Order: sequence, then structure tokens, then C-alpha cells
Amino acid sequence: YYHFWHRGVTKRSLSPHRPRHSRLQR
Repeated sequence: YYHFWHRGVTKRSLSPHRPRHSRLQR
């Protein structure tokens, strides 16, 4: 998969977001 470059990496791009659900998203 190539989309993992931006998608699978979105984890670090989203980190700095609503820490509310971030616990279930991480």
C-alpha cells in the first residue's frame, strides 16, 4: 500500500488534535 504514506502516517498528523477520542484513535 502506498496511501500509507499519508494515511498510515496521519497518526502523527492527527496526534495534535482533540485528545478526547484520541485515546480510542491512537
